[PDB]
Amino acid sequence: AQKPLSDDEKFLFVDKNFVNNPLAQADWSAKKLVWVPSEKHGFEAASIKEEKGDEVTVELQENGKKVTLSKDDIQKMNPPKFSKVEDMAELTCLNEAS
Repeated sequence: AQKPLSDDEKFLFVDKNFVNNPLAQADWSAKKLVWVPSEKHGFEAASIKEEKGDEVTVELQENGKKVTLSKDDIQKMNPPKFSKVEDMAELTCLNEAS
């Protein structure tokens, strides 16, 4: 995006030059990726396995932990595309996790 930064500039502007990769864009196929409540991370990414409407057996794609969790808990994921940007605007999912 812009001129990359010095030691001083690096603290002025965010490192605007973000990047793009096939793996996170191939992984999109797991559209049931949702963010899930956590003490330690705030939130992490898990996936919807069996939709009980208001519950879903969600399963973590970290520990593999099947946690039947509610639709209202499960906070629809935000891909790295908007990472740590210049304004607090550009994040598509304006959400708690993000």
